[PDB]
Amino acid sequence: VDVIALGEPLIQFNSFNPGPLRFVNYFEKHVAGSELNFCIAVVRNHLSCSLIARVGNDEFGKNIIEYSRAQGIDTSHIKVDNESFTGIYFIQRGYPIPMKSELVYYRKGSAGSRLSPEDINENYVRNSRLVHSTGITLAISDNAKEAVIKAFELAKSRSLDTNIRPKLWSSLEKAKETILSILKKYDIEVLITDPDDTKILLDVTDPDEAYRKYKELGVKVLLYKLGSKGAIAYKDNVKAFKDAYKVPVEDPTGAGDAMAGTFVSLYLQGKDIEYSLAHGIAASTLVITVRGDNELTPTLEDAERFLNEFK
Amino acid sequence: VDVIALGEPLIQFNSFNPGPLRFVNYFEKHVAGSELNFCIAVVRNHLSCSLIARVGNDEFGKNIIEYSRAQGIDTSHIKVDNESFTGIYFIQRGYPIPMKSELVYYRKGSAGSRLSPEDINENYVRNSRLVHSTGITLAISDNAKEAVIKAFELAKSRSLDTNIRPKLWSSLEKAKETILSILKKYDIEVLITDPDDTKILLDVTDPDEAYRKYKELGVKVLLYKLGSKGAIAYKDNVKAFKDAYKVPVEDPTGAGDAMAGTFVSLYLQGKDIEYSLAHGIAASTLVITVRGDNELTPTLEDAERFLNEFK
Amino acid sequence: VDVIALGEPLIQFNSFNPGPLRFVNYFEKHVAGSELNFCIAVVRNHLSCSLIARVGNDEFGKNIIEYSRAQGIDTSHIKVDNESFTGIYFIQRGYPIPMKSELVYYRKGSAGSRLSPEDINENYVRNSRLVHSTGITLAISDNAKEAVIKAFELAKSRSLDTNIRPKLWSSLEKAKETILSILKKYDIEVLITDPDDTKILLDVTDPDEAYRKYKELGVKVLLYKLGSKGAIAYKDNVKAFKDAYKVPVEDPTGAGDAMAGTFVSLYLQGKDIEYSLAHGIAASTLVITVRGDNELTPTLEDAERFLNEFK
Amino acid sequence: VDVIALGEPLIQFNSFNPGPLRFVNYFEKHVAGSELNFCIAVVRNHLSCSLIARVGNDEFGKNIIEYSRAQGIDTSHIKVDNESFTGIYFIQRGYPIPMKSELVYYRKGSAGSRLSPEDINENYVRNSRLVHSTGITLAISDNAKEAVIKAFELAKSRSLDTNIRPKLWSSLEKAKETILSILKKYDIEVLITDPDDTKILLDVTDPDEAYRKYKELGVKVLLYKLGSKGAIAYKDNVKAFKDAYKVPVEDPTGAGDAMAGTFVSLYLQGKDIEYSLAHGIAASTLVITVRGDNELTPTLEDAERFLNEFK
Amino acid sequence: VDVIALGEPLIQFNSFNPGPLRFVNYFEKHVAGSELNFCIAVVRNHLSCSLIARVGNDEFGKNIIEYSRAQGIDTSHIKVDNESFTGIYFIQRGYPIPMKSELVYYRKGSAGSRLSPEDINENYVRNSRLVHSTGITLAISDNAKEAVIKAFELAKSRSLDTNIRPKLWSSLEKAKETILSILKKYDIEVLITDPDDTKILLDVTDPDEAYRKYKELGVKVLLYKLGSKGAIAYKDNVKAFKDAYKVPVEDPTGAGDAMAGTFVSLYLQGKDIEYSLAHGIAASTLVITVRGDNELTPTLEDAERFLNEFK
Amino acid sequence: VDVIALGEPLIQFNSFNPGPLRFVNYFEKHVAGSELNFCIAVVRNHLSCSLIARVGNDEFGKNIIEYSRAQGIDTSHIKVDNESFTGIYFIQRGYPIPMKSELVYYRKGSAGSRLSPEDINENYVRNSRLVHSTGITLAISDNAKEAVIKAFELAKSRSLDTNIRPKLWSSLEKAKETILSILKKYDIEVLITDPDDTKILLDVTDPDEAYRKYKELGVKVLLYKLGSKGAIAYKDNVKAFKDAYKVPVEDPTGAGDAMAGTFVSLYLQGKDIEYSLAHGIAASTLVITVRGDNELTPTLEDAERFLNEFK
Repeated sequence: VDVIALGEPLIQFNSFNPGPLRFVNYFEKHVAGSELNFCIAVVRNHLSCSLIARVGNDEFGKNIIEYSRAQGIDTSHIKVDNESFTGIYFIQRGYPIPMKSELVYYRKGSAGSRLSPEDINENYVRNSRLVHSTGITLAISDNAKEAVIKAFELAKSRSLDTNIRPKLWSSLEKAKETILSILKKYDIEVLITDPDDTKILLDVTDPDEAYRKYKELGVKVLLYKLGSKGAIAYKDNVKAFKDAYKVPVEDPTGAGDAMAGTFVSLYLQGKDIEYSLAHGIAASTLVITVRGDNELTPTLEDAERFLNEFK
Repeated sequence: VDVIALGEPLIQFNSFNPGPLRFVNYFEKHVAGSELNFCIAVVRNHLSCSLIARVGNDEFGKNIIEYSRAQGIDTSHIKVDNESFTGIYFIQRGYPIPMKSELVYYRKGSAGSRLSPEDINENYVRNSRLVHSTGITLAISDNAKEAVIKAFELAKSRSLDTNIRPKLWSSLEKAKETILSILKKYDIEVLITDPDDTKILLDVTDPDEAYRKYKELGVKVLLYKLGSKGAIAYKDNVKAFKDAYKVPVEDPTGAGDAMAGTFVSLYLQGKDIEYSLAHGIAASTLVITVRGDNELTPTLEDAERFLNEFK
Repeated sequence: VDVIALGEPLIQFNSFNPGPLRFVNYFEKHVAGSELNFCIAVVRNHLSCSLIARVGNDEFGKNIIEYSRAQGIDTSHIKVDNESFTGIYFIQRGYPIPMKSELVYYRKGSAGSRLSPEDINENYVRNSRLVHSTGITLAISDNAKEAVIKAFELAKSRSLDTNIRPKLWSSLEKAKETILSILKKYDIEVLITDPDDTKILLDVTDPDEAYRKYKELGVKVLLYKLGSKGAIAYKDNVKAFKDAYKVPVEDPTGAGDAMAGTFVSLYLQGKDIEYSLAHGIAASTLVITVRGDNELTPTLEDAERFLNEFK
Repeated sequence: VDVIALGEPLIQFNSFNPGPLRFVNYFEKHVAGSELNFCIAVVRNHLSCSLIARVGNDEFGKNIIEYSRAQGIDTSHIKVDNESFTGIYFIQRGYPIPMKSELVYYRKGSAGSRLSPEDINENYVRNSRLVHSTGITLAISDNAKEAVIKAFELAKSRSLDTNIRPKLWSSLEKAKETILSILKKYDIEVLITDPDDTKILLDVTDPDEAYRKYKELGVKVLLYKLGSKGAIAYKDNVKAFKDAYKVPVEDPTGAGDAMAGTFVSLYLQGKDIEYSLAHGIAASTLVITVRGDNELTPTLEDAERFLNEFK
Repeated sequence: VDVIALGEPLIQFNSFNPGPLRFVNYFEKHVAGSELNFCIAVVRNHLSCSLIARVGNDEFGKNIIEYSRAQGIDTSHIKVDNESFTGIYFIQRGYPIPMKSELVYYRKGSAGSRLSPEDINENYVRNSRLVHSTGITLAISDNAKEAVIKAFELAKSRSLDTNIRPKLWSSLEKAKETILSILKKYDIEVLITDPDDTKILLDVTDPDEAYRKYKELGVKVLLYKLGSKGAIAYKDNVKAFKDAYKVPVEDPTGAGDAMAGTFVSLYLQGKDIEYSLAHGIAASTLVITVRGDNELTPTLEDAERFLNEFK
Repeated sequence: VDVIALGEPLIQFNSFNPGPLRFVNYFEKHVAGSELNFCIAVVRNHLSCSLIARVGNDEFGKNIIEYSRAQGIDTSHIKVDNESFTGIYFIQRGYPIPMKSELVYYRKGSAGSRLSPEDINENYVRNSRLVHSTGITLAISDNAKEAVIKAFELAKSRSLDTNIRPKLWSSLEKAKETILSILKKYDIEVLITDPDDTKILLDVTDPDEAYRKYKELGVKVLLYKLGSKGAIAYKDNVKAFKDAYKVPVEDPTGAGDAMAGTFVSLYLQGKDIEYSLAHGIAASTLVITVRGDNELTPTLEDAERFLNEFK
């Protein structure tokens, strides 16, 4: 496989309409989770991609496997764990901030949080081009963190999305120490991050200065996500910026994962960072127009149509 | 009780999609009515609020009372009237004017229209901090109008939303004479109005001139709603303006009630007009994004988050 | 025209699910009204049919005329009345009695209740083969009852469905008096009734005895509805019985009208009572399987298929 | 308050259609939980009823409080616990057994499982007529079990539903020991149970013999639920049996709680066990016709209509 | 009749949400077809309009005739053809280009494609004021194209919408040849077109130059659609421009037909090009806010309201 | 592979509610087609199953392949054909025959109809345990028929479901001659049929006599479907019968495919005809309770639970 990702796939329940969850009567089910969304983007851009994860021995774990198979993700290393349940979350949409979403997790002690070094096979990982994980996987348990540290030991090249979700950590100081340890121990081929995470990790906001400090930490390429203001990619002395597009927002959840998987998979195929960035932006624009996170992540050719035709 | 509101609560039937009602196949039920929406906003800002009203002895009247109880409204004075039915209305959305709604009422001779001076106990009304009603209550019947005049005599302080709904009156001249008469008779702590109503009452639309005239009529605080152009509040020699926010409109119905009840309730607890105004606009912004009038009216704390975070 | 029916067409709102209306959140709209449902069955059996009625100058009245025109009913005598509104009703399904429907009307002083003798043209009525109405039209106002009396005086032949809805009458004695009076003044070529109505009109429930007593009042054909125990038709001392079919009941409202319009239009065309009865039973069976009253009313050829194939 | 119940209220998510959850795209939200359903039945039969429970400081906990308030349950002793989350469950309907349901819980370490003796106020409990709880509350944590043991120490009279849900216990032997300890320590005024539980607790099936053995344990009245075969009530030398009714089943979850709360609240008002049983059966018939557990639980008067009119 | 249109009416299936069709689970049905949409606008502006077409002897063909009859279109020349089926299409919305729709047709060899010169009666056509068709009808088969040629030879006056749908033609050259040929043979009183079609037909996109070239081909009035930049109408060296309104786009399909039918029916009635253009813009604005093509097409009086009140 | 099936997979559009399609507004999409449904049942009983088929190069063809992959079907021989489209059909439910469905096809000249002998590789087919097809595949085109005859020559063993769909054939005589010719040419391990087909093929309906005749034709096991009267299986001198279960019917479409694929797959793995039959009926019972054909086809273990528990 070209790309191996480590994480916890989840079931997402989205309210049918905006508003506090206590007034929501209906919920639509989607398959999501940060690294799963990312894998969908990698496979849409025509690389093979394997998710290493656990699911519970239950309907929702089967849902995750079948969905992933349907979408062309290698599912051989999604292990069923009879010892716990498949994690899920709910999205509260547009309240109290319109066009934004808030996640309510039911995932503590889930089968996905039991991901562990035992699941990481030396030979398997060495025969891939790139290993990806995120700060979510580093947060969910000590053994998921140690799975990432092992997989990153064995990898030929690594990507990391900082993705700090404060609800998943005991403190921001714990998040910071955990993530910086990773950056200090390993070279990172593509780091994906944003102003909020970078303020916690480096205490800087300016993207030019963020790249200078991340580069010191061993990062080669930085994808710096600015949301409604676009995104910036850095590599060596190239800086590429691409503005966001205006579209009606249904749910922005997972937009960042679509952008990151698209960017990384194109970068891996030898596309330059300007092309990979513009495609990451096309992908993150399409997925926000619907409740689900990854159904609208474009293939390479569809993102090229979007880029040539939409304004 | 902090606030007493007098009015006719109603069941609202909202079209599932925009267009002329003859093409609408599905309707979503909401509990609404202008003073009910107002009371929901009062209790969201942490004041006690009692609605004095009648409902029919039917499922829709039980719906109104249970929903109000759920939301922390004091329902001790919503009385069940066996002689008549609970009034309802339908909303036609987006036709012939996009992003606007038209109401089709089935409330002639309803239970709520039977609200009368006998429902207004002198000691109960004296033991409240403020009494609120609207031009809709002044229109629904002569006895409901007299209930309002009686409650206003008895109140420590008063608020009035002029809310002229031409379909509820025999003529605009009648509307004008009825509301002007109430304004001349009483000091009004907070008057809520808009250009359309003020053109009828005062033959002016310029906000500064409307304030000048309402002030001589004994209005202390004026809230002047300009819809997509925002809103203005005046008190003494101070004027606050906040513009509207751009959000996708599902249904604006009840948005002025969310603004009024939020403004009045915060003003009553000592907040300045700028704060009460900005929270008013936040409340009105949230509710227009969904079908239904009051589910998304924010608490004081949620409206602060909205004002701090939404751009 | 072959058949003229006099009545008040209405908009019906159905819940999706059983239960008390205060817990129902969504309603589905259907065009209905007992005589409108009857006319749909007449035209499905290939006779021309004109409904004499009023509707309001409002979207629901336009919905009724457009819907009737869609289904082949002559709408040239459905009058728009700008002085009042189109009546409507809600159905509460399965509570507190499973598989039974209860109607909640908003029709008082409606446009339809203003049907009057002025709306009945002597020449137009004398040119039809048969005039039909029901005890609902007799109940809605004194002027509607007078419209029926006038149309029956002019008619070549008549049909009447007793359809006593106690909620529509000041007393059962009033319903009894009014319906008996029509039976004493006119020959009735087809009377449609049931044990509940007949117990009121005659103090009889036994079908054979009901025929004898109605035949003594000048009724030629009796159609006697036994719901889940089938129906029986009588003409000239000959009885025809057809058993009901077992299907899941979604909503029985209007199933009698489908049966009546089907039976009468076939009878008028020269079909025997056995054939017309079996077709009426087919029509009632299909209608009760869905929430609408008349969309599933079969054409003559589809009812023959039902009878030849369904068991 | 007449009745105090101890338990964990929950949010229920029901699939819109039958089938394995991995193929379900939509879920409808209801407020449920065994003792909450029971309280709804008590309040419908006109006794006051207090639920002692915890909910999390989250949208779903608020939902539970507001719903309960709407329905007339005393909510003063539903405590918000900021330390954990409100439990929820999903219902898989009609697969692999048609017309049956299976529950998938997300409730471990929930705020409801933290119910504890500290929540049980000596004075409060002594001033009620009856304390109810179930084998579910005894299973969810050691401290919820000790809350029940304390509340049962202080009670004037007690009801217990055995309700053994094997998924909630480490073994059936643990369930048996826990429940029998309760029966051995305390007199039980009404025990509610069924063949499955009684086989675990007493190793008997025959209901006549079940009553003989339960009576030895201090039980006064036994309600013995037989599902599709009806139910039996025993008191002293009275045995009452009432057959089930045939209705279309949408979801039987909570039917047993409707029957138990109805039975117990009527028994408390001095109705004999034949009347209380027939009403329990009417209540359990209505709730199975819809997805939710308690919206259709009848009041006393509605259950009397059902009993006199339905067959 | 005032207006005769020749075309193929169709059933449209819309997804609820953006995205590729393979992830859409629910489709909403609408009756549509470019000339049917045009006829609805003609009748909304109070002229009589007859659609000459074929449909299949199937439920979808009956849906088309009943729907057309509901809306006031003369359906006497919508022929049922038992040799083939009613054509349909699906719309894929917002993917890969947000706010754009793509049609997926199932119409090959349909009943509608068998429209032929035999269906065109000399006397009937000579009795109308104007005949309309589009480049879609020219594309569907050689016999449909010959039907248009015959109707145009007989017509008192003509309207044509170029509406080039490349998927319906063997080549763009074929579309160009066929449409130019019609323009060379006949005077056209109203040509409706846009920059994409005009670039093909004339190698011009500039509106003023388009008018000059079309005027040289015998076109009297040019209506030139610029989508989000408005529309322009030309007659006798006079230009009228009307800017578009900003509304959320649900589905633009058929918005051109609403504009064209509205513009042409007003023009025919003696309205000037400025008034007819502003009304056409009102009609297109309303249609694009919903999934259907023609339900929101306004009457003349509602379009005047839109123009006087909407900003 | 254990089983190879030859056929045309299709997209099914199921009406959201019963009735004539002209009144249906919403359609739910399912992936179906008789041999696809069959293959789902094979892989649910733990045998590998490959479908040989063509789909179009369109969204609906990608839908079919992804869904099949999700469900564990080997999709290596579902080939994408750019020359044509993926066939679809609509289901009209409950009209004119309650609890039955009618299919309206849009599949003439589809990609799937282009299945041909060139798709059938001799070595691939020889390396499977059994080949299955149906009378539908024999009907869709001459080349698809020849694909089946070629695959059957090559197979180690064969199964055939006669499945005569009169709408897919030029005459019943053609159906008869085509299927009889296949039966005379080949031994058939399992023939699945029913009275309607057997009356056409053999001019008998008596199950024992049908077995006698099919046995001389070289059929080893006969599965004879009697619908609501259950089903019979025969092998040698043994006959098993299982009656149907009473469940609410949503859509019976595909129920015979669930039965056939379940029976064949269990029979192939050594289960006796009683076991294969009872599991067949369980599968068919589950699927008729929902719209959609194959989602509720049980695994071997779930069907055992059904047989052990459902009464």
